[PDB]
Amino acid sequence: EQTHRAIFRFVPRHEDELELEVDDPLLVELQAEDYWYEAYNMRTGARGVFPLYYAIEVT
Amino acid sequence: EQTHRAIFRFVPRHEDELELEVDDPLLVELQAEDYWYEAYNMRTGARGVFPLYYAIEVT
Repeated sequence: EQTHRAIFRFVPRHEDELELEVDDPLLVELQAEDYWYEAYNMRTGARGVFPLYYAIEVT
Repeated sequence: EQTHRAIFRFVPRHEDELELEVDDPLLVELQAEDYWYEAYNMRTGARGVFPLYYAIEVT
């Protein structure tokens, strides 16, 4: 189920990054490593990393 | 003359990235490209890109 939500537009520049649109639903299985999250984007079905401060926890 | 200030810690994972600490003063000369800024970090003297929402504009 959805763990996080994207809060800022993120356009990948690098080959391991996950594209985000504001309010995109995210599934984060693991703890952040060195201020990056690894996520499955539930709108786009893509997987990848994004910066720690671009998503919040959902309740 | 400083144009922006970092408000969140940004730990590079990629070779072209700029390391930010909270409060670093930044010189942004160029237009953002796909919501990344290119900057000179006035604390460290380092250059590179970081995601646009990690900094505020200073007047």
